[PDB]
Amino acid sequence: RSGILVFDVNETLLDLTSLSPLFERVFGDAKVLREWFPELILYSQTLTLTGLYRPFGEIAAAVFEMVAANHQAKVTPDDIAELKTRLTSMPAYPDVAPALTRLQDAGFRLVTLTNSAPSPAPSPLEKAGIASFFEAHLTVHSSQRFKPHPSVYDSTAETLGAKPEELCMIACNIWDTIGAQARGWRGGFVARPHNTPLTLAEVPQPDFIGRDMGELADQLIASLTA
Amino acid sequence: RSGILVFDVNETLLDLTSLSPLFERVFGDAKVLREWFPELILYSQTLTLTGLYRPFGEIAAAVFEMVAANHQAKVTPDDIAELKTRLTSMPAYPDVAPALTRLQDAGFRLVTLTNSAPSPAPSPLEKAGIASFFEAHLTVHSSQRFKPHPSVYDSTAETLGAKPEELCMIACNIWDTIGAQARGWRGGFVARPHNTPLTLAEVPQPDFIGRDMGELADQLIASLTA
Repeated sequence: RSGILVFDVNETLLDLTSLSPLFERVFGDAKVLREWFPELILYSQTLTLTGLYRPFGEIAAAVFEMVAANHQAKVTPDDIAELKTRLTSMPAYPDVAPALTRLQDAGFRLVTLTNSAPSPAPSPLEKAGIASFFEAHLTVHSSQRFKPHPSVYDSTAETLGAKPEELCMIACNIWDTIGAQARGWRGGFVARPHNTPLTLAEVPQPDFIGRDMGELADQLIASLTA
Repeated sequence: RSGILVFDVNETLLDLTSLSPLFERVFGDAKVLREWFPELILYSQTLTLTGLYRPFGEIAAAVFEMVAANHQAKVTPDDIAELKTRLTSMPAYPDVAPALTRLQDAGFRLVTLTNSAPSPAPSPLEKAGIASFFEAHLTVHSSQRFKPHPSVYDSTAETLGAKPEELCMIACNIWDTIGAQARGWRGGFVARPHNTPLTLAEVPQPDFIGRDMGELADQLIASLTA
């Protein structure tokens, strides 16, 4: 009815800071999370630019091992298993289910789009208890390229039988919203902890912005009556 | 005469840790450098994937402001000017000039290729006293795309009048070497402190790998007669 809302999963719906204890233990410093995460995103975009594809979790593991090496911190097979456990089981932010309920009440169709590879059941969203809010769960698999590559958004729009104008990408990552907006979608930014929007000339700013998912849901619903 | 070696400049030749005091002052923690830098690279590649371009130093200032906001750290115009000054005046590692001397004396042609926009003279390489080793100094600015986009390497080979088989990309980041190797060039990785190589199944390994510039030069020179 009101449009289609496409949500980034990792960091946006599900809380990345749940990984902090792994970094605290391995590195003696939970802040190394903020080093490792942009390196993972960087390498995913690098493979994409160079015409290579490996599943996101494989890149996550390799980047963890590299960051460990960069800090000279010891890493075991058990640590890599733990990384997998945590990365695939990040809990939902507690503002999410409430916000999605109201967006659903307002007639918005809700979809997920993730860099993560299609997962066997139960998925991260199923574990977090929020999967059934969404009519589709899409990933970069069919594109074999990572965000913000144009093929990801175009294939998503194609799969959903939707025009770019009907779509809004929702994320706490400005790189994800820019990717979608470059393809003529709208963008909605949600400002999670340690995530503020990048501001740079010539770079489209989000259409909607909220300090949390509740606030974002508010202005998305409000935009219907304006 | 023995091949052309193309060097990444930032981090590889010139020492990024010279920026630590600015991070120590603004964030109360010099280690925030290791968060800001991959964010900068991430965003450079995100712009490239979405068909946008701003000079590297401008992206650097925007990411500094974003990372500062993510830490609730105050930023002033002085801080931003100091970032530009330091980013354009990093000193050469002590192992660089001896290695370039050995490489040049062994017959290699030497070139640089950087994400950084061209400046008036003196360039950072000129300031650091090592520009004279190189026969050409190239940047991504004319491509309006950042590494590792194929346009950057391809245009570089074109400008030099060289075939991929004649070229070797030398960097302390696997993303740069991957970029060049995808275009048929050779790759040489030189470790720096806190820069070790990513290893990922499928992804081609560098042709040469050194723990420092001297060891990398050992391998490059050894390859001439093996």
